[PDB]
Amino acid sequence: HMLWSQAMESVRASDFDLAYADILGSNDELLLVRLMSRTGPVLEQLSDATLTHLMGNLKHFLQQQSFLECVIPWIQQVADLVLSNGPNALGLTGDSKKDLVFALQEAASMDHAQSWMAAKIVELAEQLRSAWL
Repeated sequence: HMLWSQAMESVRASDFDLAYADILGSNDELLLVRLMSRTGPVLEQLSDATLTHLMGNLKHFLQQQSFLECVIPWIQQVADLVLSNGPNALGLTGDSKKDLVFALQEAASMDHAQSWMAAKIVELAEQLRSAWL
């Protein structure tokens, strides 16, 4: 729990960027999902480098159908921020933008245990495609 305590210290200091950079830098999947569940979605409080690193993780979780109940509020925040602040709200690269939409599209066809999940994924895929593609 050493990394956990360190992350919680940064979280208490409202330094989400450092909590995420440290946890992401560890490549420990459990810690990342725990962190994500403990903090809000806090995409607005991350640097562009931290954000990019985190987005690769979210893309991977979509491709693997993992933790989607914990993950999908993060993609909701991507779409919320884009609607309210414009397409470059998160200043992601054009490739990351395209990859996230593609990963959402692919996740839409998976057999989800949650009856509402595929519809939520399709709605988000369509909002982000509209805003970016």
